[PDB]
Amino acid sequence: MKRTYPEPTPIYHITHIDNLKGILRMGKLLAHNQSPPKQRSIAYAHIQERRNRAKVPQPPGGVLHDYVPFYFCPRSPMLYAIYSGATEYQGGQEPILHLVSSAQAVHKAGLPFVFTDRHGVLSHARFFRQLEELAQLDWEAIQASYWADPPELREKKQAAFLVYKAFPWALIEEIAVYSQRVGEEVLKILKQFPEARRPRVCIRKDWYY
DNA sequence: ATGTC
Ligand SMILES: NC(=O)c1cccnc1
Repeated sequence: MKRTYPEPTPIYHITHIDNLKGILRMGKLLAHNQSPPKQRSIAYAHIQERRNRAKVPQPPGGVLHDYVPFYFCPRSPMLYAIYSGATEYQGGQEPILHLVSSAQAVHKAGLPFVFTDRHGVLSHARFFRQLEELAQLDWEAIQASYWADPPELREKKQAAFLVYKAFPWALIEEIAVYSQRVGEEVLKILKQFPEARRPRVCIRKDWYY
């Protein structure tokens, strides 16, 4: 019998540790089109250019770059490309944070969101607004440790949770890290912003390659 | 195993 979604339903945003000061200084993740003060890009430029022009067909509309992106799993295919040094970024996985929240927290906060059933740049991706439609996602695919094939599993592992324009730091519940050295550095950065929520910092080597 | 398509 096919797996269901946990409730609350965790959502994950990966970013380089060099960006955490900018996230705390703004008090939020900003969408790409909101010009976040990022220090370190870990993206593929050629797929960023697709996101730059990919329409979001549910309200509040706009394009994929108008939304702060999350996945429904850690240990993403994106993180594999970073781990293997396939990106322009050559620093590897160790300085990449997993920022964790939930779908339900976003809804309760009244923030506009959409989600997809597969990688959002695919022309056949379905888009949803109602958390009951989390039943449309493939939770086997989302949880799969081996995702390279078959193709439908590879697409559906990359179902995305999309928050319009900005995501408030106070909705982050956990920062997951690869190593003790990165966890310590995360805590030093948080202590420079004493008015900000300090989520638990957890070493989760099984969220990495 | 997996170099986001
Ligand atoms: N940076 C990310 O975690 C992310 C999540 C979903 C899609 N693209 C990027």
